[PDB]
Amino acid sequence: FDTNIVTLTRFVMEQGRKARGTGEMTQLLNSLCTAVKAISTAVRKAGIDQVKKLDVLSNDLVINVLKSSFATCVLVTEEDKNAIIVEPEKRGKYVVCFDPLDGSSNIDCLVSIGTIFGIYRKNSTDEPSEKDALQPGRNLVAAGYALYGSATMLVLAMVNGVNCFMLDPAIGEFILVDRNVKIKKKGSIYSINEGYAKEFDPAITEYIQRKKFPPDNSAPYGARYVGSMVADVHRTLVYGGIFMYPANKKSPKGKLRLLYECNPMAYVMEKAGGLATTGKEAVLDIVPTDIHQRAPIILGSPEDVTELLEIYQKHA
Amino acid sequence: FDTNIVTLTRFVMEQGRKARGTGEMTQLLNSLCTAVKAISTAVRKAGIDQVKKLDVLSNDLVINVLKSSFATCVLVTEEDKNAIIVEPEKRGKYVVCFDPLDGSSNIDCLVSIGTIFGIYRKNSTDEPSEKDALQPGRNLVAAGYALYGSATMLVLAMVNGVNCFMLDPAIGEFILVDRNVKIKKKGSIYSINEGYAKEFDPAITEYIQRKKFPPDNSAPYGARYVGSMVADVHRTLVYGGIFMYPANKKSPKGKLRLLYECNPMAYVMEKAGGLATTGKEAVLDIVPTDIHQRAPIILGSPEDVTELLEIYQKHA
Amino acid sequence: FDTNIVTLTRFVMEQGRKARGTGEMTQLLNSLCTAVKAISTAVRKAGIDQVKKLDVLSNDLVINVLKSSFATCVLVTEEDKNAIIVEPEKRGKYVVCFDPLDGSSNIDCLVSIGTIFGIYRKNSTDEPSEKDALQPGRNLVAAGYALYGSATMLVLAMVNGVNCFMLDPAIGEFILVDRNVKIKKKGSIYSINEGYAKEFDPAITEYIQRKKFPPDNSAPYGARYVGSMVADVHRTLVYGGIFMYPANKKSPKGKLRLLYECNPMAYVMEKAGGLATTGKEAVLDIVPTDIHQRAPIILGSPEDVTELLEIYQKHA
Amino acid sequence: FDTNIVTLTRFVMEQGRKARGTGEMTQLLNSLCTAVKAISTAVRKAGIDQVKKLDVLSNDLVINVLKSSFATCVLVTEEDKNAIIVEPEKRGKYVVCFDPLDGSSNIDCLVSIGTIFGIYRKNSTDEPSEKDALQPGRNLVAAGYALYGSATMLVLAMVNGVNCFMLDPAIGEFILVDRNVKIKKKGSIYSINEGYAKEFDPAITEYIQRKKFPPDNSAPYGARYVGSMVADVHRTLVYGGIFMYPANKKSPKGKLRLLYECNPMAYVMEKAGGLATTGKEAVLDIVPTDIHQRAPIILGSPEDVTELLEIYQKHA
Ligand SMILES: O=P(O)(O)OC[C@H]1O[C@@](CO)(OP(=O)(O)O)[C@@H](O)[C@@H]1O
Ligand SMILES: O=P(O)(O)OC[C@H]1O[C@@](CO)(OP(=O)(O)O)[C@@H](O)[C@@H]1O
Ligand SMILES: O=P(O)(O)OC[C@H]1O[C@@](CO)(OP(=O)(O)O)[C@@H](O)[C@@H]1O
Ligand SMILES: O=P(O)(O)OC[C@H]1O[C@@](CO)(OP(=O)(O)O)[C@@H](O)[C@@H]1O
Repeated sequence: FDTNIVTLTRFVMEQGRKARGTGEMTQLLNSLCTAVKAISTAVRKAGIDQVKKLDVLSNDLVINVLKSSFATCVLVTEEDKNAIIVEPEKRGKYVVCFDPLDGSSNIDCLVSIGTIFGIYRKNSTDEPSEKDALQPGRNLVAAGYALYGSATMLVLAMVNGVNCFMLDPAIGEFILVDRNVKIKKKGSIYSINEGYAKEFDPAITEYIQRKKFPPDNSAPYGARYVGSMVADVHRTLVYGGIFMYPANKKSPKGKLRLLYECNPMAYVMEKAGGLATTGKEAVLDIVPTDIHQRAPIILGSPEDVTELLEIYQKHA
Repeated sequence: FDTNIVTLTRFVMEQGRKARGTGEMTQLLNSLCTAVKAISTAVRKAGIDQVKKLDVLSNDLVINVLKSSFATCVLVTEEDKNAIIVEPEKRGKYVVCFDPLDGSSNIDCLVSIGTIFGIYRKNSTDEPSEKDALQPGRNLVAAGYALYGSATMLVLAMVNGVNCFMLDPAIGEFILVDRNVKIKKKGSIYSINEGYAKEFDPAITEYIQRKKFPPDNSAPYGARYVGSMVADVHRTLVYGGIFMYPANKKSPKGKLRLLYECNPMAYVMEKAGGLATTGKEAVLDIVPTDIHQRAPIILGSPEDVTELLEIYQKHA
Repeated sequence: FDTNIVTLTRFVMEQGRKARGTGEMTQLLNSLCTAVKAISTAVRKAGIDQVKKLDVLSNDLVINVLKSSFATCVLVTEEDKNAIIVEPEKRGKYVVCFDPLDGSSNIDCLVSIGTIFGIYRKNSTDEPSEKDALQPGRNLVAAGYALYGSATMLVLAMVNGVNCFMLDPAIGEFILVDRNVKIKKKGSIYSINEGYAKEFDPAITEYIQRKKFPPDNSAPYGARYVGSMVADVHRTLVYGGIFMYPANKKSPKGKLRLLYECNPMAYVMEKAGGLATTGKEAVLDIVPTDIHQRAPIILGSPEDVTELLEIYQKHA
Repeated sequence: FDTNIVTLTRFVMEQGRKARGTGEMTQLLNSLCTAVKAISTAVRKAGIDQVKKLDVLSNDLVINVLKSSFATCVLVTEEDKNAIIVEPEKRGKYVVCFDPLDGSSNIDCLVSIGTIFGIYRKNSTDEPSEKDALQPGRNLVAAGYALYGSATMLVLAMVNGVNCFMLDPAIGEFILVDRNVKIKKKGSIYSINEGYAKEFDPAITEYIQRKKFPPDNSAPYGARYVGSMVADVHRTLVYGGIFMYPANKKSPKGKLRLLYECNPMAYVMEKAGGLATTGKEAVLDIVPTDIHQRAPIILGSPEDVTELLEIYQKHA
C-alpha cells in the first residue's frame, strides 16, 4: 500500500549501480535476510546437539544461506573452530564474519537477541582464498546486525552511512524505516555490567563515579544494561549514551570477539558518528592475529567516550 | 529448518549462472514476488477509484515493483490503455505482459484468484524500446502465474520446464514444493461454462455430448468450472483434464486476452506436456496485432485436446 | 491500530447475554474457532501410503476442542463410524455434527475447502446421550461453515439470522464482516456436476434445459461449479443462484450426508431467506434413522428453488 | 499439524469448571487475550505533536475488550484519572487494574514492554461499584503480565500458582509453555538503576555493596537492568535474583504504582515462592487510599529479599 516500497534489495541494488557493480553484495544480503527471517521466526515461537541447538541451527542456516549466493569465499562464526572456505564453484569475492545468535542461551527470559555481521572483500591474487584475509575492521565494506526484540530490525552500515529497516511480518520484507542516522553528541545513559566489573574495573571506576555523583553542574546518568551486545548497542544508537565492556579478567580483555562483535558494531557507531575505543587502542584499526581473538570495547556518543579517554590518559 | 532451503531466487539464480547471464531475470522475479506477497496479503484479509480498487492497487504495485528492477523496458497490463515504457535510467532487457488480478471483481465469494505473466526480451537495436516488441508467445522466455487460494503458489515456466513454489507465510519466501512437473496424458475432467456457451458453441457441443454420454467403453467425464482462469487451469495442470473458453460471441472470440492470459498459460501447459489450441490455430504461434487482442483458447492434457481437434477437423 | 474489533466471541456473547443461563454456545464456538484457525494455517502450508491424512488429524483436532469446552456431550464426524459420546466430567448441554475437511480430497489443486458444523441441544435427558439426542431435523440451534479460501471465512447461521466473520490473519480473530446477510431472491447461476449426472439426471433435466436454453428472450444462466460444497454453497449465498445435488447412481441421490453436510447448509440458506428442498420434502424436515444418512440437496435463492419444484410437481 | 494444544482458555476453564458458577474469569481473560494479541502485532510494526500515542490507543483497546466480556464493573488505568465504572447492562462481578503499555516510552530502542493486569472481585454490593470495590491489597483473584519481547509471553498468576503461555504467532493462541513455575531460592543477579539512585539510595546501599564486593570468597552478583518492569520482573522470575525500586527523590520511593504496577507483580512472585516487600511492610498488605498511589517494590527470590530485609531491620 506503501507502493514505492523500499525493500532492502531495492536499496542495496540502487547503491550497487552507483559503484559499477557486479551483483554479489545484493545476492549476499538477499541470502543474509532469508536466514534472518527464518531466525526471527525460530525465536518468535521458541518454547513451543540438544541443550544448545538454536545458535547452531542458525549458524548452519547462515553458512548454507551464504554459500548459495555466489558471493562469499571465507566465512567465520563463533561456532566454528576455524574458517570455512567456500567450495570453488560457489565462490565470490566476499568475506563474512558473523555471530549467528549473540545472546543465544539466555533467551528463555525473552531478552532481545541478534545475529551480528561484518563483510570484507578478498583483495589478494590468491592465497587461495584463505583465512589470512582477516584484516583490520576499517576495511569492512558492510557491517551491521539483525536485532530480534519487540520487532525485528536490520541496521546496516556501509560506506555511505547507517540505515534502519524493519521486517514487515505481513510481507516478509525488510522495509526502510529510519534513514541515514547519526548518534547524539552526548546523552543521559551509561551501560556497563556494574557487578564484578566494579571489583575489577580500570579508569572506568572513576568515569562511573563521575557519572553517578557528578561534580560540575549536572544531573546523574541513568544506568541500563540488558546483557546482549545487540540490545545494549542498538539502544545506544537510538538514544545516545555510552556502552563499555572491558572487565579486566582475561587481559586480552573482553569477552566480545573482535572480528564479529566488536568490528561490526564499531563500524556502525563510527558510521553514524560515535567513536569506539579500546580506551588506549582504537578498535577498527586494531589489526587481528586470530579469527577468534577477543577485544575490549567502549562505544557510543562521541563526547561521552572522549570523556572516558581523557580520564584514561592521565591514569594508566 | 528446511536449511537447503530452495527459495525462488536460489533456483532462478543457479539457472541464470548456466545461461551465462547478467542478473535481470532474477532481479525481476525478485521484484515480481514482492508484489505477489503483498497482493497475497491484500487478498487474505480483503473485507476488513472506489468500487474496483483492488486490481488497480495491484496493477500499480506490479508496475512500480517491475520498474525498480533495472530489468524491464515495456510493460503491458489489462488496466492500462496502452504500454508503459520504462524510463531510460531504470531500463533493462525485458518485456513483461501481465494481468495483475484475474478474477478480481468476483472475490467476495472467496474464489481463488491470480496474477498471470509472460516475459519477453527485446531483440531489437532500437525502435526505441517500443510496444511493437509484442510478438508470438513461443518467444516467451519465462511465463507463469501466482494463484491466491487455500495457499499461494507461483507456478513458473521457463525454457527448462515448469516448477511449483509455495509461499511459506512464516518466512515470506517461495519455496520449491513440486518440481519439473508434467501433465497427465488424458484425465477424467472437462471444464467449460456450460450455460450460454451451449446455445453458442462450435464443434465443442459434440465433444461435450461425447464426454457426458460416451459411446466407446467408458465412464463419463466429471465437470468442474470455477470461473477464474488461474483456478481452472492450475487444477488442469494438477489433475489432468481439459479447459476451454471459445464461446463464439465476440468472434475474435474469447474474452481472455492473448498476450497476458492465453500465452503464459499455454506456455506453461506446453512446457509441462499439454497442448493449447484455438481449435484451428495453435495459440503460442499466433502472432499478435494489438497488445489487447482476444483469443479463443482450449488447453490441457494432450490426448483430450487431440480429441477436440479431430472432432473439429471434420466439421467447420 | 484500530480499537474496537467485533470478534465472533463478542458478537455471540452480546446476542447471548440477552438470553443467558448456561447458554454454552460461546465457549463452544470459541473452541470451534481455535481448531478452524489451526486448520487454516495447516492447509495454507500443506505443500511445504497416505490415501487420507490431513483430514484425520483435523478430525482429531475438532473432537478435542469440542470436548474441552465443557459444553458438549455427543459429537458426529464423517470419519468416525459411531456417534462419539463425551465423558461425564466434560459434559455440557450440546450435540454437534461436523464435517472436519470437506474437499480434503482436492487440496492438491488448491480449490477451496471447509469445516461444516451443525450444533444441536441434547433434549431427552440422561440417556446418557448416545444418538437419540443427535437425530433431530430442523431443530438446529445454530449451524454454519468455515471456508478456507483466499481467506478463511466463518459463516455462523444462528437463530437470529446469518452473519459472516473473517479471519484477521494478523490478530488471530474472526472479525465481523457482514452483519445480517440475506440472499438475492433470484440469482443468475446454477451449480451442478453436469458430467456424470447429465445422463443420470431425473426431472432436473428440464430445469437445466430451461437454465441454458431460455424460452423467451431471457438471458441464459451461467454455469458455475467449483466442486467443493463449501465453495458452491457460499458463492450461491452471495451471487444467488441454484445449487444442486440430485445424483441418481448415488441413490438417495445425493452423495451428501444429512447431519453434517446437508443440514448445516439448509439451516444457513433458510435463515438467510433461501430454499433447500429434497425436491419432494423440505430437507430440513427429514427424520434421521442413521447418522451417516446420505440425501439430496437442492438449495438456493428462493424463486429459483421454487421454479424447479413447480417443475418437480409437474414431473413425478 | 499437532492436535491437542493447551490454549490459556482451555487451562483456565479446566481449573475453573472445578469451581464453577459465574466464575467469569474465562470470558474476562479470553477478552484480555484479544487486546494483548492486537497490541503485539501493533508493536511489532510500529516503525513501519505525538508525545504519547500507541499506548493511549492500547488503553482504549483494553477498556473496550474488558467491558464486552460481560464480566466487569470497575476498570483502572495509568492514563485515566478516575476509576472507570462500567454501565449496567455490561456489568459482571470483577474489578480489573491494568497498565496497558509499560515501557511505551522506550519502544524506539525495541527494549521489551508489556501489559500489567490485576483482577479483583467486586465485594461490597450495589455501591454501584465505584472505587471501594477497587482498593483491596493481597486480595487479587488472579493477576499477571504480557511481555511483548522476542515473542509475546502471557504469565497468568492465579490462586493455584503461576504458569506461562506463549503466543503461537501461527495459530492466534496463548499456548501453555510452563505449567507451575516457582522461583530459584536465591538468584545471582540484582536489578536496580544505580545511576540516579546510587547517590539517593538509603539502606539499600550496604546491600548493593555486598552484592558487588563479596565479603568472603563468594562470587559477586551480576548486574542486570533492562529498564522496563515487565522485562526485569520476568527475568528475575526465571534466573532468580533481586529487583528493586527504592527511588528516594520519587519519594514513597518508587515511581511504581500499587494497583497496576506493584501489586500484579508481587502477587506473581509470591504465588511462585518469592518475596515482595515494601522493605518495611509486605507490599501485598498495604492499603490503597488513592488509585494511582505510588510505592516501593523490592521483589525477588526468597533468600535474597530476606538478606536485604535483615539489613533493613538493622538499618532504620
Ligand atoms: O553477562 P556478561 O557475562 O557480563 O556479558 C554480556 C555480554 O556477553 C555476550 C557477548 O559478549 O554474551 P555471551 O555470554 O554469550 O558471550 C553478550 O550477551 C554481551 O555483550
Ligand atoms: O464467467 P465468464 O464470463 O463465463 O468467464 C470466466 C473467465 O473470465 C475471466 C477472464 O477471462 O474473468 P473476467 O470476467 O474478469 O474477464 C476469468 O475469471 C475466466 O477465465
Ligand atoms: O464431484 P461429485 O462426486 O459429483 O460431488 C462433489 C461433492 O463431493 C465432495 C463432498 O460433497 O467431496 P468428495 O468428492 O471428497 O466426497 C465436495 O467436494 C462436493 O460437494
Ligand atoms: O528509569 P527509571 O525512571 O529509574 O524507572 C524505570 C521504570 O520506569 C518504567 C515504569 O516503571 O517506565 P517509564 O520511565 O515510562 O515510567 C519502566 O520502564 C521501569 O520499570
